[PDB]
Amino acid sequence: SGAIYVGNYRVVNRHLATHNDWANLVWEDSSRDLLVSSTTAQGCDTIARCDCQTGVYYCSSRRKHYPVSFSKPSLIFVEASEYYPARYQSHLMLAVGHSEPGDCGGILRCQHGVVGIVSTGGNGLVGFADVRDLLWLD
Ligand SMILES: NC(=O)[C@H]1CCCN(C(=O)Cc2cncnc2Cl)C1
Ligand SMILES: [Zn+2]
Repeated sequence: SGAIYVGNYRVVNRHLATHNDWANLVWEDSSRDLLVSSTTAQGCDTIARCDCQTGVYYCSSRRKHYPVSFSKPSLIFVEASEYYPARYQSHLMLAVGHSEPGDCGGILRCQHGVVGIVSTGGNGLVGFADVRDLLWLD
């Protein structure tokens, strides 16, 4: 679990969005595993606008933050789950690191701000949904 709170927006993994997120929907994209909903309160976070390929992410299954080197956002094949059929997920960045299903939503940050959130994993890999291209979040 986990979300980004920026301005009057809440960014979550689309597969973990609540009834309230869908009732206050701003934008969603199944191909990216992202959903953005509106909030009444002003958010705590700031978004990176950069091309960093190193950062630190929060791993809830270890209660720890880990440093990572990650690939540029790209189209990556993701196997079927209870939430999606087998498909290509776009704007996804991979890194070597630990992840379990409940780890989705953990923030990845660089020196400039929030880069993205955990969205995939397995076998010593972790995948992050990039949010740096969503300029309208600001
Ligand atoms: N973005 C998706 O399609 C995810 C939907 C939830 C299920 N997905 C996973 O990768 C679950 C997972 C498994 N093992 C280790 N880390 C993780 Cl995060 C895929
Ligand atoms: Zn950066």
